[PDB]
Amino acid sequence: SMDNVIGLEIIEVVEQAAIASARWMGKGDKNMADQAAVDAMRNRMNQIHMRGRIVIGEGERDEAPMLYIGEEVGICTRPDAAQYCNPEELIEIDIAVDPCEGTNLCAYGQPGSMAVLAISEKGGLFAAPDFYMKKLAAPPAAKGKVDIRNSATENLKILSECLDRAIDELVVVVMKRDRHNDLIQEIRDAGARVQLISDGDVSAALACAFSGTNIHALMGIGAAPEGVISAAAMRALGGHFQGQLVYDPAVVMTKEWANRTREGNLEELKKAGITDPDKVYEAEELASGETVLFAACGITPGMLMKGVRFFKGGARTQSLVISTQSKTARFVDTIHMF
Amino acid sequence: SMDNVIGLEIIEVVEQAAIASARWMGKGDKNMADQAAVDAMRNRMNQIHMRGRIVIGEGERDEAPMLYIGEEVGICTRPDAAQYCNPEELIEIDIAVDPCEGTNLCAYGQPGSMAVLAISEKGGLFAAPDFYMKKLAAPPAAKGKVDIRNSATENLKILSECLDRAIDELVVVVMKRDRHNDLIQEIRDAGARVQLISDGDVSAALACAFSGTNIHALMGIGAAPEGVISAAAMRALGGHFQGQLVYDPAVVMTKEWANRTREGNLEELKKAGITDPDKVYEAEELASGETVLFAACGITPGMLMKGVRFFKGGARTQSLVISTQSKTARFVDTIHMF
Amino acid sequence: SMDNVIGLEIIEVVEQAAIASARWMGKGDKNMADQAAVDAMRNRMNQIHMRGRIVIGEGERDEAPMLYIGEEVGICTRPDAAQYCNPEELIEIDIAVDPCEGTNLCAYGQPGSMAVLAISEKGGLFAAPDFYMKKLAAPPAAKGKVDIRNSATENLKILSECLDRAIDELVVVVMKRDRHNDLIQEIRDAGARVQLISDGDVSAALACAFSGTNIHALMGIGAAPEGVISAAAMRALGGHFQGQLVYDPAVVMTKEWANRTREGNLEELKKAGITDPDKVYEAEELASGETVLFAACGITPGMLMKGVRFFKGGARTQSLVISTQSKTARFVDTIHMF
Amino acid sequence: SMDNVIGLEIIEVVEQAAIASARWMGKGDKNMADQAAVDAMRNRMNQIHMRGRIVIGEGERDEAPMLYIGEEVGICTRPDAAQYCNPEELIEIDIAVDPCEGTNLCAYGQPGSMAVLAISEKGGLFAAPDFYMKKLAAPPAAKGKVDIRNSATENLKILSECLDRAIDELVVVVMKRDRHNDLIQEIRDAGARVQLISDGDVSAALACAFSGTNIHALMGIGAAPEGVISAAAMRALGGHFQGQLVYDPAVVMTKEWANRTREGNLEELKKAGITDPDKVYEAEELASGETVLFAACGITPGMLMKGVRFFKGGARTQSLVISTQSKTARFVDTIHMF
Ligand SMILES: O=P(O)(O)OC[C@@H]1O[C@](O)(CO)[C@@H](O)[C@H](O)[C@@H]1O
Ligand SMILES: O=P(O)(O)OC[C@@H]1O[C@](O)(CO)[C@@H](O)[C@H](O)[C@@H]1O
Ligand SMILES: O=P(O)(O)OC[C@@H]1O[C@](O)(CO)[C@@H](O)[C@H](O)[C@@H]1O
Ligand SMILES: O=P(O)(O)OC[C@@H]1O[C@](O)(CO)[C@@H](O)[C@H](O)[C@@H]1O
Ligand SMILES: [Mg+2]
Ligand SMILES: [Mg+2]
Ligand SMILES: [Mg+2]
Ligand SMILES: [Mg+2]
Ligand SMILES: [Mg+2]
Ligand SMILES: [Mg+2]
Ligand SMILES: [Mg+2]
Ligand SMILES: [Mg+2]
Ligand SMILES: [Mg+2]
Ligand SMILES: [Mg+2]
Ligand SMILES: [Mg+2]
Ligand SMILES: [Mg+2]
Repeated sequence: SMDNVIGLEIIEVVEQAAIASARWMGKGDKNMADQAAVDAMRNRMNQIHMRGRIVIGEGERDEAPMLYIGEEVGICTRPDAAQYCNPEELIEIDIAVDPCEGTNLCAYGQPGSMAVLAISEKGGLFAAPDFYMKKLAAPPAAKGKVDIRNSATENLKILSECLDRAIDELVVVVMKRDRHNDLIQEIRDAGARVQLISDGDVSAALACAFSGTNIHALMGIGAAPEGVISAAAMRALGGHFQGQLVYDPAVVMTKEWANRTREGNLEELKKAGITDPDKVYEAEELASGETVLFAACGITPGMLMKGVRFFKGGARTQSLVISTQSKTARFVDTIHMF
Repeated sequence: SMDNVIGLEIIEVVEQAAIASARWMGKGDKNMADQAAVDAMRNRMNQIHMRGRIVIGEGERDEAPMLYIGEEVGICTRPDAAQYCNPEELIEIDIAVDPCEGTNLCAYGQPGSMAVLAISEKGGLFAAPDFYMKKLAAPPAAKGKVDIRNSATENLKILSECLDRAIDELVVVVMKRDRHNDLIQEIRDAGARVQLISDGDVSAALACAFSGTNIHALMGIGAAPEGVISAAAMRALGGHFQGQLVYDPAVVMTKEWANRTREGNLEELKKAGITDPDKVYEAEELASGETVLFAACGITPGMLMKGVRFFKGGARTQSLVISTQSKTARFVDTIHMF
Repeated sequence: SMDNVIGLEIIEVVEQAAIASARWMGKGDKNMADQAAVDAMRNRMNQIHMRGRIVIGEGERDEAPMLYIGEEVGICTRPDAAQYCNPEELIEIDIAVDPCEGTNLCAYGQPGSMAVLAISEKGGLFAAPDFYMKKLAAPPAAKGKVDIRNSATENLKILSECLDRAIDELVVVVMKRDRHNDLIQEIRDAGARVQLISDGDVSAALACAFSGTNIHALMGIGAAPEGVISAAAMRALGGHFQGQLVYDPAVVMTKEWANRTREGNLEELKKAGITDPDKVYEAEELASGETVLFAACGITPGMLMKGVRFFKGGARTQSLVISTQSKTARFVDTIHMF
Repeated sequence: SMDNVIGLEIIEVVEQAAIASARWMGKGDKNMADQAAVDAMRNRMNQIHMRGRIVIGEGERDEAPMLYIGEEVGICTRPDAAQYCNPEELIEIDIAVDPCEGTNLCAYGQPGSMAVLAISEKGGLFAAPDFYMKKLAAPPAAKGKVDIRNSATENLKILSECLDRAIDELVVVVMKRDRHNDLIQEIRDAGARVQLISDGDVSAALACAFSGTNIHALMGIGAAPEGVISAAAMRALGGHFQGQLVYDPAVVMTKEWANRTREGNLEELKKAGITDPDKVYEAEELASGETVLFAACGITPGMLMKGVRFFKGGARTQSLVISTQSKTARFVDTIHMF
């Protein structure tokens, strides 16, 4: 089992990433917001005595200079780590990062943006390809009771019984996208409510795990790697999560896949060594390791954490850190003095 | 001076309006959200022993069946009120309402929606016409120091000195509209931040009055009647507010004014008995009465109040009620049992 | 049914009483703390259009110049009230007050002090004599399941099942008094915890009604009139409360009853028209009216409300107001400007 | 400079100590409450890779089996630490502990109890003898403006100007002890307020450093080692603290010093190598090292942190951790699952 110290240091990782990204809040520059976050997250991780590999991040080493897929992070990745690192610290771990989950939200001062990461031992986090993903997220009472393969209407009926709430008081977060017109209409027809977001379905899935938030499920199609980070959260909190890769451009209806074809995408999946493109992944398959760590820090306001607030001489952050190793859910409000 | 009891009853007015509107949260129906709110606000006001006239509301008596301009509300508007009402309760008062400020926000589960009203004695609230309005809102330290007639860049410079904050840490809420491209760019060029909202500039202006919110000013062009409600808030809290009517379709660039002309609009202003179309209105001119009451209750989450939350058997509301008569700012968290 | 307006005005009654009492916080003068509270509560009640009679208060008209038993309060107690008051406002109501519950706590800066009152229609609040009272208070899950006639050990066993908590994690508030040595020891022997208070068993009983407080029951012997105010709270919140008068000086062991005898006290009870001195009163017997109102405002910090905080130019209060008529539990945080 | 990791691990040290001590909350056993705390604090510290020496603790090695003065704590105190520890981790540091500050408060369910520690590099924390100590604590605005050598009346006058508050709204915490009759009376005579506590003057001094608490100074005579822990807090937060040893039994008036004499105590001070018994120690002299760490976790409720709350399957803690090395003040709310 990995070093317990890591579950503490990641507090500072998401804090520093959030602070740096928040420096570009409402500046209208999604690139600078991402770059500051990515830079601050990496540098803080590279001060941890850990032996880490990025398995979800900014993109392939070609497509992304920093926190690329397969990048080594932590002091103990160094060739002579045996001089600086305990056996414990030498344990290999996989890391999924999203330094600024919802860069558009941070750029235009929109709620829902977070610095987020997940950690497990090697092989313990699914290395999702850069694909879309059908997601179903729901609270702990609903775990294994709802199912991604059910209709939205059936899932709401089940969720209603699980949470002991009328169906017309269930709140489903759905991403505002042309791909979701039918889904959205269905939820309405069922009698439930639809909370539309422009970006940031990770803070959405995470809200499902907590009572107090007025969020009871996430439905629809999001980005796959972000799905894995959400799954890691749910596994740690005992909430429901399932994901299924989406590869057909006719389903997702975006400009990103305007010059993509279903078959071309299928072959890309084969190249990734994915043999079952239609597979439904349980939370325990997406985050499958012995130990799961999850950390988040608010950039703009969300339902669980406030955004970063600056003041003369400093900043104030709110963070959520979850460890299956220490069995703790830890809310952290930090005043940073500059 | 009006009955002190009114400053208490309006707690229940905005609560009931918010609850009713929240029943349509995320239902995708901006009409039902408005109608429930309007209906619940009016009925709760009609149980108050007050002699009220609506001066800002849903529209003219022709254009709006409920809470129309000039509608009488309160038990003491009845012809035989002298049998039911104290002299005190017989005092004539003017009321500005927005039962669901940001109906689109409530319909699609977006932050920033509130049930809101303002009250003063007769003649004490400007009866704004259904026009656009250039608005400048800012915290109490900035009152009378910034000015609507200044450039955004000069106003930020001044605001910087007032709040003792670097300019690059000032947050200006601006409505996302084509009319604001130049304004938005200017604020960026100045070095400050722009928080874009899709609707709801009343909760924006109100956030300016409170430290803790990360909102330091509102700039740009909004709707005039909503401006008056915001001015009433600021006058009560001692925050800055100024408004100036906008009448030229080339400036506002909307489909609502696509078949409108500058001159046609100017003549409409004359018909309203407005002789100076270019007048800058101080907060004290928009809300000019001896006594000002202001009440708000969150429908969806904002920076000051949570949205309405429903649970098995009830709902929970958060409200803000301000009285220059009792000199109180009153935050109210209510659990309603059904 | 009484005027709904009263359930709003009492917010201001407990606020004003608390503020006035808080002016003597930590001044070491339990008399001034009481007198300011009593004075401020009465004056604010005398501005309500209600027809009230004090049935629990500072003492008999001889023993207490202000808020004495049988004193008339409210504008509609006046002989010519028919000129000022609606039929509704003319309804007769009984009021129980404790303007400063725990004057010693306020005098020495101790937690647990509150301004508190309860209202019902005439005959609806038991007019307890100035006697001690065995009390059992417990949360809603425990209502009618525990019983004052059971041993503390049996009641803890039952409470354990009701709240789904180990017995060694139940917290019983008990007053630190020689009369409770055996009771206290019993609770320990049972395995549970004892939270000792020096004064103020009303805020204790009220804490039992709320999850979040770490208080799960009140046991032991307190003052009877304060018991009735607590019962009114519980009936409104659906929590458990029972009371039984204690009249035997050998049981209570105080200096107040050093020159009292069991038989002399029994005869005093007869004079009050109490025929069953050993009667166990249900919550519904102590507060038996159709409508129950309950209001509290913190003077020093408690588990539900902060104490009054003063600042340059004003004060900040926190209040709890409960109405079976509007079916609302209402937490109120007020900033008062002077 | 010491390992930054230590400023994170101490979060868990005070949490574990608090949880263990809270298991005896309201059990009436000040010994078990202390022993659980002491045991849990030591064991959690002995899992940190640090090279620590206890300089303030349970007592001398003879008088106290656990966390005694001079005890080595941390993995890097081991003779072969060079095999397990970085140079950084091998740095010598001094630690002051109070695993349960106010054991009486925890035993009887009283507010004000905390698990607390302070850390600096070797020589950086004054090794106070087991003596009483005159203390003056006050907020940052008052730092170096008030003075322990002034009368309480002069200090209040100065504090009044510093905080911009009327003197009659200043709150001085003073310990309820016969030794303080004259002090207490003086503060009243000055016009200010006295908040009496039975134990726990560390949480009192710490409250002075924060606005929001209604505590503006600590005055009077407390225990010396606890004074040093408080000084460490103030130095980190920039609040005022001064201490002066009290050695004369006629001044302190306790049973602990009933068979002590002034001269006997003076000679004890000489044996400790203290040459100036009348010395006034600045905060920077009591906590004089380059780096200061301070950690606290609530056991029973205080003004900054809630006490430990238990629930079916776990506990919830609130902690405050301050580091001059990371320049952070960090509030931590942790849900522990068992
Ligand atoms: O290609 P589109 O239509 O934008 O959808 C991808 C979106 O990217 C985010 O919103 C942000 O990275 C992310 O939170 C979601 O996973 C979402 O699906
Ligand atoms: O005509 P558009 O371009 O929509 O602008 C009017 C908008 O209406 C609201 O957003 C909502 O009623 C309101 O909060 C604002 O005043 C705003 O200006
Ligand atoms: O006669 P004692 O031994 O003091 O007991 C009476 C006490 O009075 C209060 O503590 C305060 O009025 C009150 O909250 C309680 O009812 C308590 O019993
Ligand atoms: O000898 P007494 O009269 O008890 O005074 C010592 C007290 O011990 C504590 O209250 C608790 O350890 C501690 O918080 C204080 O320092 C206090 O002075
Ligand atoms: Mg990216
Ligand atoms: Mg991403
Ligand atoms: Mg996108
Ligand atoms: Mg409308
Ligand atoms: Mg409107
Ligand atoms: Mg519009
Ligand atoms: Mg009394
Ligand atoms: Mg009393
Ligand atoms: Mg007494
Ligand atoms: Mg000890
Ligand atoms: Mg101690
Ligand atoms: Mg002692």
